[PDB]
Amino acid sequence: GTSQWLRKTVDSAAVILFSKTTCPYCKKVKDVLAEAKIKHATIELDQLSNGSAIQKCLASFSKIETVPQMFVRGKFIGDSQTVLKYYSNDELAGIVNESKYDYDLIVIGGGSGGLAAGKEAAKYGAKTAVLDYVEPTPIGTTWGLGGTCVNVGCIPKKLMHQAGLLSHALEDAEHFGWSLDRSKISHNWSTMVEGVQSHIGSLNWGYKVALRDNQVTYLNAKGRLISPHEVQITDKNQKVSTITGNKIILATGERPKYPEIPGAVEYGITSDDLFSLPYFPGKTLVIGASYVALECAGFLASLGGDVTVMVRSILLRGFDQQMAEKVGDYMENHGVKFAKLCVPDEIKQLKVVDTENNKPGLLLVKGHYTDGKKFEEEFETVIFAVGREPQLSKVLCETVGVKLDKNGRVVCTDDEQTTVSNVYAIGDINAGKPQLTPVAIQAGRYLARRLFAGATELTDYSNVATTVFTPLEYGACGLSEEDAIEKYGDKDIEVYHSNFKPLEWTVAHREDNVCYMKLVCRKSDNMRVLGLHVLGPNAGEITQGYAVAIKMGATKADFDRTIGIHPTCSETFTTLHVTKKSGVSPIV
Amino acid sequence: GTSQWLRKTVDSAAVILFSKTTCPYCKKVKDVLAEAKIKHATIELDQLSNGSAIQKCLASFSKIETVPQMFVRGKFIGDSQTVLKYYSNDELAGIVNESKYDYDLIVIGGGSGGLAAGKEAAKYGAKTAVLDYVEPTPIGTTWGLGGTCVNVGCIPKKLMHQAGLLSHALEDAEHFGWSLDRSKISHNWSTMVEGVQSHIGSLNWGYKVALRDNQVTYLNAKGRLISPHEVQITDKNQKVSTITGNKIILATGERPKYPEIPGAVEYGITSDDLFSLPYFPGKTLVIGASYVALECAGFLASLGGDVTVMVRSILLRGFDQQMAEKVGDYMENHGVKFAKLCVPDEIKQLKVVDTENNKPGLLLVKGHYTDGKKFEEEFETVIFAVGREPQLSKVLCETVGVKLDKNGRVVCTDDEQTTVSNVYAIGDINAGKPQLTPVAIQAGRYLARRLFAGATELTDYSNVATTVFTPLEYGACGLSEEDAIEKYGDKDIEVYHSNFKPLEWTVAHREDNVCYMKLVCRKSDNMRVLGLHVLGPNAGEITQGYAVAIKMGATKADFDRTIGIHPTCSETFTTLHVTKKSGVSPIV
Ligand SMILES: Cc1cc2nc3c(=O)[nH]c(=O)nc-3n(C[C@H](O)[C@H](O)[C@H](O)COP(=O)(O)OP(=O)(O)OC[C@H]3O[C@@H](n4cnc5c(N)ncnc54)[C@H](O)[C@@H]3O)c2cc1C
Ligand SMILES: Cc1cc2nc3c(=O)[nH]c(=O)nc-3n(C[C@H](O)[C@H](O)[C@H](O)COP(=O)(O)OP(=O)(O)OC[C@H]3O[C@@H](n4cnc5c(N)ncnc54)[C@H](O)[C@@H]3O)c2cc1C
Ligand SMILES: Nc1cccc2nsnc12
Ligand SMILES: Nc1cccc2nsnc12
Ligand SMILES: [Ca+2]
Ligand SMILES: [Ca+2]
Repeated sequence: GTSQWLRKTVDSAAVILFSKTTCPYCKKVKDVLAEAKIKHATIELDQLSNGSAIQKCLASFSKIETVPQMFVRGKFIGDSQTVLKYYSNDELAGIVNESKYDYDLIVIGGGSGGLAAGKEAAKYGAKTAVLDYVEPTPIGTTWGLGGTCVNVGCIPKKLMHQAGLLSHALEDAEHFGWSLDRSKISHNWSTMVEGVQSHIGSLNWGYKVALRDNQVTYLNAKGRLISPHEVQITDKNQKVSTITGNKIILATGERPKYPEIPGAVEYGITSDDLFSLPYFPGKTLVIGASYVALECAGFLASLGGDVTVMVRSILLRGFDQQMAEKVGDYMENHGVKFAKLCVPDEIKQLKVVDTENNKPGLLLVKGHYTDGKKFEEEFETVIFAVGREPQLSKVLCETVGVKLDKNGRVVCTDDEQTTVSNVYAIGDINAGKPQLTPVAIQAGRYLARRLFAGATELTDYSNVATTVFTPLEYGACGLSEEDAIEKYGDKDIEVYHSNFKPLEWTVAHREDNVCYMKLVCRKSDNMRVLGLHVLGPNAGEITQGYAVAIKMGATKADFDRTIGIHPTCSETFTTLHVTKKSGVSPIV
Repeated sequence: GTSQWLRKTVDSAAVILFSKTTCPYCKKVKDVLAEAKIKHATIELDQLSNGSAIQKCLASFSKIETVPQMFVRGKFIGDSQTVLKYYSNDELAGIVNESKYDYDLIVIGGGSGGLAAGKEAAKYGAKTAVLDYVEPTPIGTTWGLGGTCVNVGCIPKKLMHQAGLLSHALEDAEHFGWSLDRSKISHNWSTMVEGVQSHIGSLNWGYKVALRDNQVTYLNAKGRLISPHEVQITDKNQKVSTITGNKIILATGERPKYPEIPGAVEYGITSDDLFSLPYFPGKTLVIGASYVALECAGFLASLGGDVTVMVRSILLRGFDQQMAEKVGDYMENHGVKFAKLCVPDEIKQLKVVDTENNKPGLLLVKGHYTDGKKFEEEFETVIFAVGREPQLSKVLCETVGVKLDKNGRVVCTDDEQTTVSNVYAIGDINAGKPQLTPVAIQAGRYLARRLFAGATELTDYSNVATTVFTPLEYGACGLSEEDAIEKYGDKDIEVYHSNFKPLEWTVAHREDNVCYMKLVCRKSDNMRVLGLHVLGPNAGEITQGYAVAIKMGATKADFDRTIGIHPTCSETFTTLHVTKKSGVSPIV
């Protein structure tokens, strides 16, 4: 197995140095390369269990078993002497720059995963190009470098969430003694958007600067893979050209879906438009029930908006449905209206958006409930959050041979490789993976290390924790209760649960027995924690640390013998004792 | 070893039933006892690895090997038949109530640990009495049932912390778009104290109700242990009497120390007085540098007070000193003044406290710096936070034989047993243990299970996580960096660290590169995480979950292969890569 790994490492690395820590000639090579600003991977064989066997198999490539050994793009360059020879003769730059391709790596997509991968690859000497282009939304919205999370996802989403949370902080401030009349305080949408967009701009810029500092080429151009190693780029000026790369990383992400009803594209918006909307949405209808729909509905309501969510069937399909209902119940009790069991039929325009005064238009939404009653109501803004989809036909020529699944996502091995061996896919377009920013980052960085630094560490996609930033946040790690029962049988599942009340909520006169947490455990596996679920403030901060313990195979006993930090919400996980089987009430 | 455990279990349990799940006569006994409202412990032998050997050793007590077997206070009562005989003959109440002592358990101290222990003991049929008395502070401050945390510690402390945090929420609200002028908002101390004291009152009451519902006798009387089994109680009316108990739990906690300088007792206050103070402290001097001192100084400043902390030498002695300095630096940059290397010499009174208008007095504090310069400044309130101490001479007659250490704390075995075999100590008075509310609760509950339900689980006092609720919170679990280097040598310690910025702080224009986290790891033990440290918002929520993973022996690799939740502060722990050895800057 070692021989197989070395052959792949040598073929793939752009510039790699085989060396040892306790080695003088190696350090001489290292310091030379550093002075010439030649980045490279390094593998200290003395720090590997199979080092000596690798040092021996190396001779199959270099005809020698000594260190240091320096390779460039699959070719042995030389020992200490031959490198200094190339250096003193000022032939070294041309040697390390010699390639069949323009780049060692072309990243198509400048998002969470693509930027992470490209940055990490350049760290090890890979000549890297990052392509990013943002196809405007139907109304013309566009944005800068960074992807969905940075521009029209997590970042603006959580900042607007924060602005909504401050609403309740303003309410709580009175009970804690602050001379404040919440009822005389209003929110200015455009002031918030200005600050949100200023921060996004600082990220767009920080990314450009980061790529320049790491000698990464950034091209604001639409990329199209026409052969395994050839990418066709169209720039702002419609100019077409071709660049070649050894490895290709597809990281193009997804975009929001629209329902196929009249008026939807013309008069509605999506999350892509919401976070830079130059006017307050006003009375808003959110169509959909995903975490995007509920998060957006949630903070609009907390900002004082008249918000309605049109729900076709259930909330947060794919999430623990007990928790989903508690999420929705909280929102419905805190200003969010729900048109349940209802779908839209058409969007009719009543007022055009006022560009000059920054005011929304006005729309008539027609729909129908399952009970046959008609839905007809006026809204100033209609937001569709009915899923997202890849658009790889715009990126992949069918002739290249990259296998897509029925949903249009890329079918990959557990090392992100597509059916074209030099082409990989990371992030949301990777079929079957959790569609989250830290997953894409870890996938891209770990892939870059395997390609160009000889690493073997794969990304672990199991038990990836999540948090839905609804008005009351919901964090989760592992299986939902229903999936655990499905997988192992009701008799083999024990569920410990408890309501709780944040100490912060007491003086503030907020609700008993609404915040809630549960551990879904497997009786036959020493009460292994299969899933953790918490509804309450700062649920992301609560949940994160437990994800490490679950990764390690935490049991209920592991939670119990850990001591709580008091007063916190998270400590309740260390004293859970009421089981669902017992029928005892979880209230406190 | 089994025989030893059974002998202790039988001797100690008040009412215990040996049984099996798949047993008909057992359920008959259970249902009888339930109807008669006789609480008891139960041990299903079919759910123990050593069950059959226990069922056999049982005959050494009962002369039989069958189930069910019912014991009362060390005496076999009978099988199914003999119980129903006692029941039908209405002799069963007198049997289970038969004892040499008035109580199976007398808890001296109605605090975190004592109430937890007493409640859990009654759950298994132990006739329990909880004694609580609150010796007034020098100025006459007193409070109700619950202990230090409930009345004059964590609970009011964190609520006032929350009131201080709301100050910055009010500041942040503007940048997030809220039509709010922070500069025109003031804080009303007495309104906050009213709400804080209302919540404490609901806890005082909830505890009384809980003890009544569990048939626990609550005595508001000063307890004094005069012999192993005899407690002398003095009530409000100075009436003296004696009650006897089989097991005794000492849970009397500590009280604040005063420095031996003129004016300190007469004119200063402590935390015991702060949280019900009927007047705003005004310009305040906090003398001390513990987490109490900094927490109290912190929230007073955030409420707009003119606050000074007089620090003799370093901050937070016993905590990681890198983190302590970052804590202090943040406070000094956010309105807290520090009189460094300074001690007090005397407190002179300039104004008496105004009882009628609720206004503080006025004090002249005289002291001196290490450089010889005199300290002389006027303060309206002077708070001493210079440590806490037990007062067991007021509780333990020297003749009983309970060994105390030099500091006056009880020297205990790892099962909380004192040098008097029926007397145990939990909580802050237990020498050498972390002085925290969840430790006392876990100790008391687990002890109660060992005494009266045959449990063997001990409390694990290692790697207990902490959080200091200073204006910028500091959570920690495990070793400080300096202690790890002391214990294993600098060469065997790797420290990964990073600054970070909460997303919430970006639009709010708060500080880059102030929040900070580090993992202190042991190179030779697979990079085992010896200590985790985080300075930032919600640090208690962040830290808790990682305490489980550290309990399980988390390595750095365990943190790395876990995926982050984005956007959170806690996710930064899953991507740490800068080491201290590397000299690379931790900034972002
Ligand atoms: C409202 C919303 C909120 C979200 N909140 C969270 C959250 O809180 N936490 C979390 O973990 N995840 C969240 N997500 C998901 C997160 O944004 C994605 O998982 C993440 O962006 C995926 O990164 P990626 O690299 O796979 O794709 P992307 O980030 O979308 O990057 C793809 C980039 O490639 C561009 N591109 C497309 N085609 C081409 C082409 N031919 N040539 C060049 N460039 C091209 C795209 O325009 C884009 O710029 C949210 C998503 C949405 C819509
Ligand atoms: C300002 C302050 C803030 C704190 N914040 C935190 C925090 O955030 N998180 C945390 O985990 N810990 C915190 N602590 C520590 C926490 O309060 C203690 O660890 C906890 O109270 C210990 O519980 P205990 O049972 O050992 O003692 P206690 O809670 O103090 O209970 C002892 C009870 O017994 C009474 N008593 C004494 N003598 C007698 C007698 N002869 N007869 C009858 N009754 C008697 C006492 O008056 C008292 O009511 C804080 C402490 C202080 C002073
Ligand atoms: N529990 C709930 C609240 C609001 C809308 C819903 N659709 S399904 N379940 C719901
Ligand atoms: N870093 C610090 C800030 C304020 C007071 C201090 N005493 S010691 N170190 C300190
Ligand atoms: Ca616990
Ligand atoms: Ca990670």
